[PDB]
Amino acid sequence: FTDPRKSELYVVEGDMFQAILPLRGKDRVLKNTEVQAIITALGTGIHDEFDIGKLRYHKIVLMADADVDGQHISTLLLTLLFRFMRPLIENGHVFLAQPPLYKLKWQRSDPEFAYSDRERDGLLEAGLKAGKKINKEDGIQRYKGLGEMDAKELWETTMDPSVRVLRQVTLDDAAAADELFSILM
Amino acid sequence: FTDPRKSELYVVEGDMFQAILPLRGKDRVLKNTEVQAIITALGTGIHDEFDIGKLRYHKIVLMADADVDGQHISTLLLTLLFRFMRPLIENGHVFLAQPPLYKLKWQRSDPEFAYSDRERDGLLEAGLKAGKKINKEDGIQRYKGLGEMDAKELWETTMDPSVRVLRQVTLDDAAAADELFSILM
Repeated sequence: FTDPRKSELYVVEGDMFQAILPLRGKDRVLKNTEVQAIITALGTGIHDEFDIGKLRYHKIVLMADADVDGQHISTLLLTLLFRFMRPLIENGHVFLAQPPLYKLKWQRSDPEFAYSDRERDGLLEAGLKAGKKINKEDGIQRYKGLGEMDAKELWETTMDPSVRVLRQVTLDDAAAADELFSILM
Repeated sequence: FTDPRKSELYVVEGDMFQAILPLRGKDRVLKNTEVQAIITALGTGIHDEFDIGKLRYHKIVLMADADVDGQHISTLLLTLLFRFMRPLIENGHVFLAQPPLYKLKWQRSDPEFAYSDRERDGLLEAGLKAGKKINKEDGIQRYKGLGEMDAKELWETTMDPSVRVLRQVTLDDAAAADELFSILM
């Protein structure tokens, strides 16, 4: 069930087998217990001892808010991977999970989630023109932050491989993270 | 969201913030990357360096099949905790999650799950006598194993703090695990 090439490690930056590990907003970070856990859990070793052979997770999905802070941890973790386990990025293992930004509370249909303003307006338009009703004042929840949503509206919405919205991290993507980290010094 | 006293570490023995880490069926185990990850992730250190102060998870829930193997890993992990991090057990942090054993596929009502034969017969009886219909041949799924069920029928069913069925591990409970491990040698 939890075989290496059939499992994923999610890194929920707070502050199908899917493992979940947290990382909170905080270069001796390699000694932060949460980082060591994420690093240990990947099983590939680090720096010169990096061994793609011992990777235990097919996918490494990073989950945070692209609306808060500056992903100071999504840019902090990314740099860590880039200059300690870069092959994980190069071979396309790293990813970003976009949490839902909206919950359309249809009056009598299972709610729907939109991950972009555009998807909202279209889903609203689709639902309405399709005979679905929705309260005009508190019908559309604007998730400020993440996690503060609801377990299962966090699962069905971001862990569900079908409905989830994933965007792979490219070496270019990781390079910027590294620069921004450097510049934030 | 993921604060130490408000988060849990689930250990899914394969082969509210909830982190998930796997452990597969396999005393130098402390060098097994999955064990080191679980051990690192708890952040308390081990043996003489054990520090309840640095525990990062309020609850440590172990999830496996009480119908397969002999929880050779649930008895292996338990012993590890008992003789390397015993205070985690003593202070009532360890737990066992019982996966559902049955899925009552009601004809037109959200399915129901039973964790014991008794709960099955009663739910069936309740649903029927309540005007709900169910196919007599393939209406009641008998989960052989776990995980092979369905993501969200694994979540809503075992991660959901409301509906989940947890049973705390007592020092007595852990002592047996230790003996059985010893005897299995």
